[PDB]
Amino acid sequence: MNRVSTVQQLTKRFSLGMLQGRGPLKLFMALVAFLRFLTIPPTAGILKRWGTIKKSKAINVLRGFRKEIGRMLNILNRRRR
Amino acid sequence: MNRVSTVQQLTKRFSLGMLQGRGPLKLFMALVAFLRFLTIPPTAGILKRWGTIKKSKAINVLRGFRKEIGRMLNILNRRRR
Amino acid sequence: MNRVSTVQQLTKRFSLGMLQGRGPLKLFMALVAFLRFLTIPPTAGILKRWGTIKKSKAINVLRGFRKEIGRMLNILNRRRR
Amino acid sequence: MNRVSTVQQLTKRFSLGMLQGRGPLKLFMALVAFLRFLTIPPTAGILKRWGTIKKSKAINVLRGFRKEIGRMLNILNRRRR
Ligand SMILES: Nc1c(C(=O)Nc2nnc(-c3ccccc3)s2)sc2nc3c(cc12)CCCCC3
Ligand SMILES: Nc1c(C(=O)Nc2nnc(-c3ccccc3)s2)sc2nc3c(cc12)CCCCC3
Repeated sequence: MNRVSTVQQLTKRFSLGMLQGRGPLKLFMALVAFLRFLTIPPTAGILKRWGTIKKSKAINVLRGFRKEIGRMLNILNRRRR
Repeated sequence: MNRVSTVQQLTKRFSLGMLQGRGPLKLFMALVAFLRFLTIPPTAGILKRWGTIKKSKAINVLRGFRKEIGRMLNILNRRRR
Repeated sequence: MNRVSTVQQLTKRFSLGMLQGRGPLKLFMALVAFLRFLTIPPTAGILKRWGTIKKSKAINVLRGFRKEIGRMLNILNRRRR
Repeated sequence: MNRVSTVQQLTKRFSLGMLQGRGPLKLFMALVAFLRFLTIPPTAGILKRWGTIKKSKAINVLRGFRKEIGRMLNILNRRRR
């Protein structure tokens, strides 16, 4: 039903608060990964929350991210030869 | 100081055009990974660039991101809780 | 109760859609006035809606804006001598 | 073409810092007028700049804005509906 977002829909979803480390743990961890991929320093709010996340839950989320990059690599590899 | 970004600095860097698939390949790929991590549908402009991506360069970028997820697991491994 | 906004509160209120000419008539007219004050060209969406607004209602809103600039001038004049 | 702005162009021009009271006096005064038109409370940074404004320059800017409201009334006067 909803396979494509509009730019307006994404701006509605990605509020300024997430840049201060607000939001669901999965959103926060995805944003930290995004900044680290780009070597962009975190905000004070992101660094504060980075210190308080639960080790085991954060590790579980990151294993999921590692798998998802694997899925993306499978799509691109299966596209060329 | 370049250990922390201001929210102002991040809003400046992450211009609206990146939601239409504009920018350096590393920025584009980091955004695509971020959206896939969160199961957020891409925009038409993101999907068009995904479809026409230089596959070898994109694979190299994603391999680097996967190494960075490993580095994030290694940071969290050191914690007691 | 609410005499001051946070930056986050204002970003919540001022969605991307208003730059496309979406929103209450008063919001739209305030934005058109803001752009005209700065001699910034409108977007296609703003120019589209500018053509469809009701003359008498739009004029009423603008008379209110004219009065409000008068109130602001009264505050600044009463501050110096 | 400089008869229309893109939404992208406007997001570029209207940086987050202006919500903290940063920018050219004309930009600051246009934003203060816009918020007052809509009865939206200012931020602490906007209020601080309002309190310390160069009153003569600010009055000159607002007189120009009031002339522009007149020009907008003159445009709408010409319409049949
Ligand atoms: N530019 C963005 C956004 C954006 O510009 N949102 C805006 N919302 N309102 C805006 C605005 C700006 C000026 C006037 C009126 C409204 S811009 S949201 C967003 N989310 C992401 C990105 C960018 C933006 C890319 C970085 C990865 C996180 C996801
Ligand atoms: N920058 C603004 C806004 C803004 O940056 N909103 C954002 N919302 N989400 C953003 C974002 C950006 C990147 C990543 C995640 C979230 S920026 S809203 C807004 N509203 C006004 C102005 C600016 C902004 C000034 C012009 C007069 C209209 C009122």
